[PDB]
Amino acid sequence: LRPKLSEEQQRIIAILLDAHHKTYDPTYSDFCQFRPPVRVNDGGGSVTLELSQLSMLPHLADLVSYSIQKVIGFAKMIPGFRDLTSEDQIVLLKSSAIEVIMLRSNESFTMDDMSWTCGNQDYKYRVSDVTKAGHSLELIEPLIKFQVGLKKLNLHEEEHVLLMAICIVSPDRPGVQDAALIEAIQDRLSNTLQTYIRCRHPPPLLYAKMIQKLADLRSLNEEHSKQYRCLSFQPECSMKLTPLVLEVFG
Ligand SMILES: C=C1/C(=C\C=C2/CCC[C@]3(C)[C@@H]([C@H](C)CCCC(C)(C)O)CC[C@@H]23)C[C@@H](O)[C@@H](OCCCO)[C@@H]1O
Repeated sequence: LRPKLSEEQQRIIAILLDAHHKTYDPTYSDFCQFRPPVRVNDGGGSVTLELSQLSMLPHLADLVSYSIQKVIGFAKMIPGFRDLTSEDQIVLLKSSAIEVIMLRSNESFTMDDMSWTCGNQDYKYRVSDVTKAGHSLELIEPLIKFQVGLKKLNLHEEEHVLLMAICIVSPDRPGVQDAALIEAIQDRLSNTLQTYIRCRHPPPLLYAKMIQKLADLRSLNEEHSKQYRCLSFQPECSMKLTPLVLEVFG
């Protein structure tokens, strides 16, 4: 059966597309405002050297902090999110921020050279730039794999914005109080996505592939948390981060 999208489901999709267009600048025009990227000579991928310099960390921490602000704005526009308590809104935002950043970065990700290309060569991020921010291959290589797997799903922007909304409104996040209300909001979004795929997505399992990405994101989130903890032990690291980043990942 291929039921048509209800008027409500159509409205949810319109709101989410509008929220994404207002919070995701595909020209990356604010990037000149971040602390500049610095690429030290590290052809050897030396952990000692990367931690000593953390040359890409101020730029990527500013990029991520800016992105977290955009994700907060997006989340606030998800139909039903404002019905949650302020406490549950913050729990969901803090636990999903890194996953939504990984999802939304797929728009700048390119399979041409396996990089996140945000305009000119200065704002092109490769595996080597992430190692220069203090992260290791145990996070970066599965993250690149995830990006390619997501790129190959060829999501319609409707499916992309619904996936990010479903990711944020997850009832199984530690510390959530009203799990039943969060689950009702998520089911409303999941049914919208399932209905959209069934009547708008041409041929040639897409919903199950999208739900598998959400599970992959949990593993990536856990690895990022372990790595962030290591990064945080580096003396003077806090100055290379931002107050928002420190709070979200602390
Ligand atoms: C962020 C965005 C972009 C890329 C994301 C990347 C590439 C560099 C390395 C990142 C930032 C990974 C790092 C492992 C995270 C490390 C973080 C610390 C704190 C250092 O532990 C996770 C996501 C990866 C660019 C652009 O798509 C932004 O979208 C355009 C902007 C519209 O708002 C988006 O949001």
